[PDB]
Amino acid sequence: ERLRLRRDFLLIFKEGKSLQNEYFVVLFRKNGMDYSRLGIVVKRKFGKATRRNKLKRWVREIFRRNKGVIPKGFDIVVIPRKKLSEEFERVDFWTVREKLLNLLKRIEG
Repeated sequence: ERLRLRRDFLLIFKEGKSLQNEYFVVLFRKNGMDYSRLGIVVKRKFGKATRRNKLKRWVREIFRRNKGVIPKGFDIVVIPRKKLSEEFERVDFWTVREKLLNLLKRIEG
């Protein structure tokens, strides 16, 4: 998952596909590899280091533990949505996991 966002975010956004739910947008494109790579784009307005780092930790953990079931061969960008910033402190880890995994497991084909 060393996805280098500064170069590849534009390309994924323009050429990839997207899925979303109330908490996340996930953008994805085929990478031509036998593994997927993750990047996380957290808007500055989501908060200071503690808050943004908490979200990024959760996201990294969910991807790492679930790599074996997430489809292979995609570059994936996870973007938290306004509603997740609104609600963060009231959403527990298992809900974040559920909501993220439902999009990740639908990346096709």
